[PDB]
Amino acid sequence: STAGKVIKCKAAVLWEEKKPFSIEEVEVAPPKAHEVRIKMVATGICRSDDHVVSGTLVTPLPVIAGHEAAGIVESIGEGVTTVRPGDKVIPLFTPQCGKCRVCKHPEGNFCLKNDLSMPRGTMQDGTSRFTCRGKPIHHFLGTSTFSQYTVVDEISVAKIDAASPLEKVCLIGCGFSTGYGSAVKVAKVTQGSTCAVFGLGGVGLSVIMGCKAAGAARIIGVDINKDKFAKAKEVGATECVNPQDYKKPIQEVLTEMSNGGVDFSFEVIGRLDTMVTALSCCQEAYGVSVIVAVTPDSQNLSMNPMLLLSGRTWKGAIFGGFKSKDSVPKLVADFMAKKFALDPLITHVLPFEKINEGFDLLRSGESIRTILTF
Ligand SMILES: [Zn+2]
Ligand SMILES: [Zn+2]
Repeated sequence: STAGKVIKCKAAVLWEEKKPFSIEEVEVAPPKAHEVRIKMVATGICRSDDHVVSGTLVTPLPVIAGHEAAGIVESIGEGVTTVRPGDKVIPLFTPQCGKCRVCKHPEGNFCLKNDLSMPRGTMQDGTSRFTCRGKPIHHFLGTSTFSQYTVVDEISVAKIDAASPLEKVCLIGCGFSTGYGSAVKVAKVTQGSTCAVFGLGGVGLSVIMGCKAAGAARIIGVDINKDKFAKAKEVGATECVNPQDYKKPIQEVLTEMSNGGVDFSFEVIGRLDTMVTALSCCQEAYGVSVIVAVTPDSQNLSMNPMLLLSGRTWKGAIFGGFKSKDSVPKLVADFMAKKFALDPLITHVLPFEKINEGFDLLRSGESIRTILTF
């Protein structure tokens, strides 16, 4: 009925930088070999999407953004073997080709087939399945979830539980998985340990949740906005510290509080200064500090390697260090198994068409996470 031919639908198009999203009638081309066409059900608004808008994250324009979502597969191309029409699916902004050195390496997940490093803004074959008035529209990280229908390469989609709430499990496409994974997979937080999370936004809450899952005894939440503390404690935070309430430097406060430094610290804001703070505040001989996010508009941090010589470990990851296709389904499984909540993160729900409004909520910071329903 719809398989095999072009689909006319609405999508959120960004024609230029620092411009609101324009709701356009686009033509989504059918999936070629090893491609999957998805009917979007719910997509989240992540800060990285806003980074496209502000030109911070350089990627080809015009483009259809979005990378945190879920939906239903309407059809598949010839060769697609991992998903079938009707399957609930979550697109992967970080691929899992399962062939490159990385996918084969037990510690890597940043698949070399990604479009993050050197953005092309296309499907794997270098072309686009998007057109708006005959004009071509770029893809975003091989996902482009800001559309009623999108087309992704097979390596960029994972089949999930056929009974999962897409309005909720979409956070596994990025937000939740990133924070949670940073604690559980990346940092590998241990029981009885003390953790310090910098930034209590959606991702910070996910990290906290990861620490709580890992059995941390103390989860010190750090943020200058007191309004984020209740949600924090609610998700696991044992304590909350607002740096503006202190005269002494924050690492000094965190060091003393942890009687010598924390076990694991995570920076989730993307701030160069707090990145060094987080690192310092963890015990000098065996602390681990995790970089969960870094703003695209590159700027170097200034740090003394002496902080590392004593024994500290500094490391970051993308998508919580999870191998996308293998992890996503399991994470949805663990959600369906009540192993963690997603609702504490979902703070606003808007119809897809009010996307701009959702971004206004983001920029104002009065939002933890907005979900656009189609
Ligand atoms: Zn994201
Ligand atoms: Zn790969």
